[PDB]
Amino acid sequence: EFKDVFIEKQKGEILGVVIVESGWGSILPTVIIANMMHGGPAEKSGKLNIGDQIMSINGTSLVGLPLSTCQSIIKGLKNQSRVKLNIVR
Repeated sequence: EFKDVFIEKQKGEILGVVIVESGWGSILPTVIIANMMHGGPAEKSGKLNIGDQIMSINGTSLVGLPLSTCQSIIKGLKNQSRVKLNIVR
């Protein structure tokens, strides 16, 4: 279940999602929203719910890249105003 997650926030604010190197036995390993601000941008959209296997952010495929890359993407999503990240359900 692909999901065009759109996380809108104020410039200078991070999405609020914490994904980890998904290594379970399902889908293509990439990332796992292990955590997510209870009410933050991620929860605001009402789409991403801790445990979502994100696939890409604003056109940035998280597949094949380690956690360091993904984290940097989330951290760099502070002053975007919105996040077009397609996750996997």
